[PDB]
Amino acid sequence: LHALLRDIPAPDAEAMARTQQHIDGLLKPPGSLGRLETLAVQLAGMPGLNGTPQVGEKAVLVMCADHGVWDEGVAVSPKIVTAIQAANMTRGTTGVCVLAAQAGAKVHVIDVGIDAEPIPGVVNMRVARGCGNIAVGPAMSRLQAEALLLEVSRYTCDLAQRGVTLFGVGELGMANTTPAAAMVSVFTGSDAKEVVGIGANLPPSRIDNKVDVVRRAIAINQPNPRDGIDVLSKVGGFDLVGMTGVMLGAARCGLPVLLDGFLSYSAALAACQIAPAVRPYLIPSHFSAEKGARIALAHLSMEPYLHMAMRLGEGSGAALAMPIVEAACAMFHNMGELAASNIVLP
Amino acid sequence: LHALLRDIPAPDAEAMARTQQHIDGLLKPPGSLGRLETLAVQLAGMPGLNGTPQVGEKAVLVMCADHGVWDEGVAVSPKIVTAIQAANMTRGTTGVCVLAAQAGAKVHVIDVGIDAEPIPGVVNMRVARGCGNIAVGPAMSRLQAEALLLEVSRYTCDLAQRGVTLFGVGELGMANTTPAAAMVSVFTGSDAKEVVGIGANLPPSRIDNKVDVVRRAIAINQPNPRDGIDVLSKVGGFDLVGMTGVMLGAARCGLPVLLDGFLSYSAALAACQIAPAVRPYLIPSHFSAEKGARIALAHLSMEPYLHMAMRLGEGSGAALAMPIVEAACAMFHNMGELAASNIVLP
Ligand SMILES: COc1ccc2c(c1)ncn2[C@H]1O[C@H](COP(=O)(O)O)[C@@H](O)[C@H]1O
Ligand SMILES: COc1ccc2c(c1)ncn2[C@H]1O[C@H](COP(=O)(O)O)[C@@H](O)[C@H]1O
Ligand SMILES: O=C(O)c1cccnc1
Ligand SMILES: O=C(O)c1cccnc1
Repeated sequence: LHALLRDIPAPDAEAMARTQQHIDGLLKPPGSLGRLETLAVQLAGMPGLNGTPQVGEKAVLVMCADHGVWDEGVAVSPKIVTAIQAANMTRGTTGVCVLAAQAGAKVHVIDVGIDAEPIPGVVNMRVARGCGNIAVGPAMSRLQAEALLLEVSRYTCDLAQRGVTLFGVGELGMANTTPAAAMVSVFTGSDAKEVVGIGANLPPSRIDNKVDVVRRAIAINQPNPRDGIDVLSKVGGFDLVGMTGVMLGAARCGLPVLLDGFLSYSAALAACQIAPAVRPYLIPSHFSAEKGARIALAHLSMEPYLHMAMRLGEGSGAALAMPIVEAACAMFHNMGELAASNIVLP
Repeated sequence: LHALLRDIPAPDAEAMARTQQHIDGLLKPPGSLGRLETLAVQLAGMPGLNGTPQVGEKAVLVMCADHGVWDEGVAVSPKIVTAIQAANMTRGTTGVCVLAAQAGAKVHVIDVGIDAEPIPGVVNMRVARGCGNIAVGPAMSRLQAEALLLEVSRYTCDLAQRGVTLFGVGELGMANTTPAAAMVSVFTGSDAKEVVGIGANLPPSRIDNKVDVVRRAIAINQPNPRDGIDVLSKVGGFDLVGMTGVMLGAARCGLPVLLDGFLSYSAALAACQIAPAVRPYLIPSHFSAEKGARIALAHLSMEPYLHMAMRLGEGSGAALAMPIVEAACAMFHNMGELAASNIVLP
């Protein structure tokens, strides 16, 4: 794991310089395609990409797990919805499923700790039947966190071996916006009230209780912000851990990962705390409608491309941004050149 | 034309109510897909869509023309770039071309007034060899504006007959950001300094001159803000007029039109002034990096989906947003339902 972390490659400045020059010579005013140009350059620097912006196969990894903190009354969706919805993922009827199909991406459903019987068709990496209730203690042990990180990381890099060049991260876990808020509060130093949202339609009245729970979780566990694994283990969840592991695996593999929404921002904060080398592999998708989104993104120094007021999770935003990634590649490879037209612009 | 305008259909509230109900029953927390849901409902209300969000064939119409105001030193691209780039459109090497191909859309290049010889392969609707220099007089006659509006409108609705269900608008015309700024200033009541941008890389020094030109154009022509045709004719351009005509045609046809960037916002302001019934058919794409973008969008009451810092034009932003439109349809038609899973959420 420290091995793993040690071996995350730095970006290829050489490939990036060549990319920049090629982009500048395209049939358009220099810098006119804005963030699409920046994106292309970013991809060119990713070692698993072979020195050029390119997209081969695409995968969305959905980490599913239950949370003990559900018992605190912080979520209106019945607990069983996790198990149910996870099954639906196998049937292609969920939001991520439909959006991934539209993007030509494959959905990988991974059970990291659903509190139910194993679901056929779902990848089994179950830590336990739900994590500990963070309001009264830690979500899991450090050991458990590290092992999961490891296992997911490897799974992720292994897909790379099969042609996958672009990942998307997602989750499923009733009550997950609670640990997500806890982590954000911890990593950013923001007060709970500022980062606690309505999640999956929590009634406005019920908010106060969710804020109290987050505060308790923190007071009780005393997670150390300078140790991402400490935070994840104490106030995170299996699903959050799993998402962080996808990020570590893709980066080790020198490949890009598309973030999703709020849950994903929290995992990204952890990943970056754990290994700053991860940052350059991260690509934002959309701007989550969760209250704590702005704060989270500011800390990651990220500005999403899509403003859709989305708050579903599952990796739905990630899937939706995949075409953008492909667009940057198309621009790069298929546009004509100024010189070839005898066009000269300042 | 008044006929044309009179006949723009209102949206189908009946279809929209049915759509809303169907969306609410999908396998997700109600309203969780945010703007994608709103979008779906919008499309369902469009009469040419047959009561449901659907996308058949896609087309991007690119209106090309030259401007006399170029002689005022408001643009650094050589005049000839219009003719050149227009030719390139036929070769599929431009930015819109590449992005449209990615979206599975067809590009229609229309010459409404390029100051050069006719280009083979380009649709010929040429008013004149470039429009009048708005700094010293009007761009064209009212008659000319109205005829073009008419001709483009019809062309647009005719494509509908061929399977096109989604349009995108674009342009090409060195110096076009100048009349675009003039129109915006006029329609929004904003001072020129506030809406004049760098266009296609105008050096910061040269800005002052562009502002002066815009002011002169206005002072001299005295365009009436309450008459969109008056404004277009006086301080617009053939390309701007052509874009407005696509909007009027799609709306008459009861079909959706995707806006592009800055040039397109100016045309949209005119179209809406001319016929408010047009509004509901308009769909924003991205948030142009042109200085006057925010002001323009505020007046249209529109919030774009894509924040890409793009400033190319050509209909590139429009093409880039097409997948989003298709996503809304996919969501609508392919997601499973709560009831079918025995799931009940507040
Ligand atoms: C079909 O029913 C559902 C319900 C919720 C769902 C979902 C489907 N898919 C994602 N979520 C989202 O809601 C949960 C987070 O919000 P909270 O913290 O309020 O529980 C997670 O499951 C997240 O994936
Ligand atoms: C290959 O060279 C070019 C140059 C400009 C181009 C372009 C390609 N495609 C769009 N534009 C954009 O730049 C022009 C508006 O900016 P300004 O008002 O400063 O001239 C229009 O042609 C617009 O389409
Ligand atoms: O932003 C998200 O991904 C999100 C917000 C609320 C509930 N589930 C997911
Ligand atoms: O926003 C646009 O569409 C734009 C901005 C500058 C130059 N051309 C087009």
